[PDB]
Amino acid sequence: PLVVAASIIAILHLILWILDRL
Ligand SMILES: CCCCCCCC/C=C/CCCCCCCCOC(=O)[C@H](O)CO
Ligand SMILES: CCCCCCCC/C=C\CCCCCCCCOC(=O)[C@H](O)CO
Repeated sequence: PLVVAASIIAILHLILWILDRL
């Protein structure tokens, strides 16, 4: 469960960082 949480959160960070760069 914690792995899943951390992974979702890391991925959302990635998505939001990429969108900000674009
Ligand atoms: C029997 C099969 C059952 C399947 C199990 C249920 C699966 C439910 C699926 C959920 C997928 C939703 C993912 C969230 C996408 C949002 C991207 C977030 O993007 C962003 O961060 C914004 O674009 C920022 O502006
Ligand atoms: C700025 C926007 C930030 C958005 C933050 C999103 C955080 C991610 C949200 C939830 C992570 C929960 C993981 C779910 C696994 C199931 C837990 C339950 O698992 C279990 O073990 C059962 O209870 C017992 O079988």
